[PDB]
This record gives sequence, C-alpha cells and structure tokens, in this order.
Amino acid sequence: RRRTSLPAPSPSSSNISLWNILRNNIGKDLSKVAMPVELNEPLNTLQRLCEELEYSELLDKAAQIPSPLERMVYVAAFAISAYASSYYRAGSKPFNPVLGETYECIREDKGFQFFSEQVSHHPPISACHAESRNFVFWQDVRWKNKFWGKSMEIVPIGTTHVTLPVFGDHFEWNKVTSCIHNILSGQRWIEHYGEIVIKNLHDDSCYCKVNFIKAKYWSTNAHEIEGTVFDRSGKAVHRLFGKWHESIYCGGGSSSACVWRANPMPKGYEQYYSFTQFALELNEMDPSSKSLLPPTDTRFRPDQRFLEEGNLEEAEIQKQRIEQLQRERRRVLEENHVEHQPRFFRKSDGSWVSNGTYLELRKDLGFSKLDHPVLW
Ligand SMILES: CCCCCCCC(=O)OC[C@H](COP(=O)(O)O[C@H]1[C@H](O)[C@@H](O)[C@H](OP(=O)(O)O)[C@@H](O)[C@H]1O)OC(=O)CCCCCCC
Repeated sequence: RRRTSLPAPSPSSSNISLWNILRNNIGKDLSKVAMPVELNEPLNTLQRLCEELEYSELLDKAAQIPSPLERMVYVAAFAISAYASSYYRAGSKPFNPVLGETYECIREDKGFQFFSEQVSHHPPISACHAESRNFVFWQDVRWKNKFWGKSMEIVPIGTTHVTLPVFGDHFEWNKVTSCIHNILSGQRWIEHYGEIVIKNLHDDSCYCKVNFIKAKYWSTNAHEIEGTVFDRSGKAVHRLFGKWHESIYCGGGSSSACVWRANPMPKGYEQYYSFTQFALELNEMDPSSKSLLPPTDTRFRPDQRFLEEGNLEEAEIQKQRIEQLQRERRRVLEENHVEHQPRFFRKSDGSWVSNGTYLELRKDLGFSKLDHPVLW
C-alpha cells in the first residue's frame, strides 16, 4: 500500500563540508549557519514532529485504562518512544522548514489526523497538532543547538502535551538534552541525557520522572533509562527500566513486564537514510490526496523532493532559490512594519496552539477556494 522504498538511494556520505562549517562556528548559533543540501535527509522538522507518533498505539491503549497510574506508565513509554527512531539516524540533519510551510499526515491507519506549520524562521520554530478519537497530541518546539570542538549539542525547548478522550487527562512533559558524538568523526552516535518530568495537570494522583543516563559508548549503561511513577505522597509505585532504543519494561521488583519495543527496521534500511518504515511514508504523495493538500505542504517543496530523487544539483538550486524568496518576502513584510501571522496556529501564552481551522477548511476540497503564500 504505502511505499517501502525511495526512487534513489542515499549517498555514501557527503559530510566533507561539515568539517569546516562546524570548526568555524564553535559556540555559534547553528540555525544561522547555512549548510549544503547534501547534508539533509528527505524529512524536515515538521515531519520529524510527526514521527513522534510512530508508537501512537500506546496512547490508544491508555485511552481505555481506568487506573491513572497505568495510564501514566503507558504515556511515559510513549514519551520515551519518541527517541527510538533517532538511534539509527545517529547524526542526521532535517530540512529547515520555510516560514509558513505546512505539513500534514492523514493516517486512517492509526486513526489520527496530524498537521503542522513552521510558525517562525528567525528563530526557527515548528508547531504541530494531531487529533484522534483516542487522544489529542500537540506541541511547540524550538532549538538552541551548538557545536563545541568535537561534539554537537541539541537543546530542545517547548513542552509536549497529550489529552485522552474519556478520562479528562492532560499530560505535559519536557524535552531532554541530546548530544551527537564524533560528528566530524569516529563512530558517530547520538546520546540522550537528562530528566523528563511528566505531570497530569488534571489528575493529582501521580507524577512520573524518567532519567536518561549518560555514559561511555562501550558501557552496559549506555541508552539506559531509570524512571519512577510516584503517588502524591512522593513514594515510588512502579519502576521503569530498559534502553530507549530497544525495549522498555515496567515493574522492577516482585514482577516485570515489557511495555514497549522498537519496531524492526526495514531490511536494508541503511541504503535509505536509515529511515524507519514510518519515516519512509511521511514524504510520499498519493494521487487522490494530492488534490486535498494545500500548496504550502512539504510534499510539494521542490528541493526536498529532488533530494529524495537523488538529484543533488537541482536540489541545491531549488534550495538557494527558496532562501532568496523567503528573504525577499520577510523583506516586504517588514518594510510595512507588519509582524507575520501564521495561518493555523495562534499564540497562546508563549506556545503556538491550533486555532481550529486546518481540518475544518480541508473539508470537501475547501483549500481550493482560498489561496496561500507561495513559498516556491
Ligand atoms: C539536528 C536537530 C534538528 C535541529 C535543526 C532545526 C533548526 C535548523 O534547521 O537550523 C538549520 C541549520 C543549518 O541551516 P539550513 O538547513 O542550511 O537552513 C538555512 C539556514 O537557516 C539559513 O540561515 C537561512 O537563511 P536566512 O536566515 O537568511 O533566512 C535559510 O532560510 C535556511 O534554508 O542546521 C543545524 O541546526 C545543524 C544540525 C546538524 C545536524 C547533525 C549533522 C550530522
């Protein structure tokens, strides 16, 4: 049904430019350092946000569990699951979405409706919302990435929210710190360290803490997680252990059970940017839905598509042209002293949340009646 391959394979490696680019900007803000298209992968930060739903069935399961603590356990696993994918794409760069660029994924498969918009470019900020009968997932993310002499630090900012449709739950949790070791080189690998605190704003009963342990590459502790579900009193009720890229278990003492396991990677995934089966389907465009998409949707972005098709020269041409276009548009917008307003997200306190207009206007080819910004 869905594609399980790409028109052209990913290149051996073309990270020669990365050496000088990163050594010349130690300590500087990388979102301001333009980089060749050859370093990118066919997905952008909006689609990367969509991948956090690969294991969305965890929420489907928590949607019918009446105990709040078990619901907490499964949602914690879901929060950790958002990291599995990064293990194989150890060092990989997503496309930087254009201001106003949008991305959608209608999956009748997992019963969810996902959409997102790049609400800001200076600094880059991605916002997303996914709706389902069994949950509502939404978040706002921005970065503070920097390259120090031999390693890259990815610092995400913005919390993630999930709501369940029959219990009234509102889960809110923070992103953790990531490090890419040996980017310039050796064995390039990604590490995730820090503490995730998951709170249920609606249910006082419990809270959860998941620690992502940092260690030496060859250690039996690398990729480990130590989590606990605490009652209001502050007493440990359920332990969580395992490795964020293989399996997650609950229990710890008397008993134990595996609550989550990474999906097997496609046979020969190494030849396709080490994408997961899920990631392979995000940029595919299906003849019927093409008419329902808005022209700002990423599958339309020409440089990214040429990249999938293995056309490096024409991909680079399109990228620089899109950059010049974006600059001239922010130019015209600021010569009139008018701030930019995104189309599907309004700014509540500091976050970017859905303004309830995407799906509604998508109804019955409704996008065809209006007209959108031309980003390419
Ligand atoms: C990895 C986690 C994802 C975090 C990334 C999220 C933020 C992000 O896309 O910033 C991009 C940087 C490199 O910009 P790049 O792709 O050339 O995007 C261009 C630049 O932002 C450029 O300054 C801008 O010009 P303008 O300002 O004139 O408008 C253009 O509009 C953009 O096209 O890349 C990086 O952040 C470096 C990450 C390298 C990944 C690891 C490699 C192995």
